[PDB]
Amino acid sequence: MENFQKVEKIGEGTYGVVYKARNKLTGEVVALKKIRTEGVPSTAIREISLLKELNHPNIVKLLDVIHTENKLYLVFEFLHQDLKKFMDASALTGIPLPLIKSYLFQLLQGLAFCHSHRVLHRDLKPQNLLINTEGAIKLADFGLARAFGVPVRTYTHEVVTLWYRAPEILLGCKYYSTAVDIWSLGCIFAEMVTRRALFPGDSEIDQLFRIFRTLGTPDEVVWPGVTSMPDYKPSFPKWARQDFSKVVPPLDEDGRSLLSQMLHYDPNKRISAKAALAHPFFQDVTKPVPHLRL
Ligand SMILES: NC(=O)c1cc([N+](=O)[O-])c(Cl)cc1NCc1cccnc1
Repeated sequence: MENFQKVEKIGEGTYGVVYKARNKLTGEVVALKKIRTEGVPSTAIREISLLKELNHPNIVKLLDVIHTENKLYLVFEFLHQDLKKFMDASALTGIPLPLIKSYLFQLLQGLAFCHSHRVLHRDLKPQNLLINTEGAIKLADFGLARAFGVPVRTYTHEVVTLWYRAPEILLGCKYYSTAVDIWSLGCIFAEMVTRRALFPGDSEIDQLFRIFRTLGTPDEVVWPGVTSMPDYKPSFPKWARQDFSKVVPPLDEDGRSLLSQMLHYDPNKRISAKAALAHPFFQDVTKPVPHLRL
């Protein structure tokens, strides 16, 4: 509208273009996401509206949802940087462990909150984690995926990142559980630690096989029901699980232990956000100040 004064284009979000904008009235600086269509699902409107009440310090606040002219505008509290940029910027030195730990702990608090409220993220990735100068990190775009089917190609037909997708999703499971978010977060945790994506698949099958090559091809022993999953094929090659100390060196045993529980194949054995918060890895957690250059 005209209530907002566009400051600049932030990018081509998962659904549409994103602008940093200023409310000409409140002077508030926000992120404005314009979403793509034959009137936009009124069901999505109701659902999205619900997300406005989902308030937590580690969840990017959804200030407003405006449906007009077949266009859907989402107004979010604004944060200056995402974790992908931060990780790229810290690539040479690595994010100090205390900060990695603080971020993981805050992200789990955010997930525990969303999950206790029956809200799933479904598409967690570094890009969707925003940080500020105070050392806070927040989950962005939480319950959107459920209010808009499944991803494939953004407006500019950009390639959908499969790197953080849980295996049950890749094996065609129809009902996501809170476990898919823990999986993505485990992938992100590993990436902050090693400074390299854990499973950088460039196709759905390559994603699945990269997971299999590292964690071992799942079977009925470690994942009851896996062989009956929609896209499971008996012809999948059978790779032996790799030693976990080789996956995220030089992370300590507390860290490797937590990660392994976040990466259990069986969604039901995978650790919950709540339980993960109690893991010994967080015994000495603190809240460091990141070195952000805005
Ligand atoms: N809530 C937000 O602040 C925000 C929202 C969206 N988005 O609605 O999709 C996106 Cl892309 C980025 C954001 N900020 C990070 C940022 C800020 C300035 C420049 N580059 C990145």
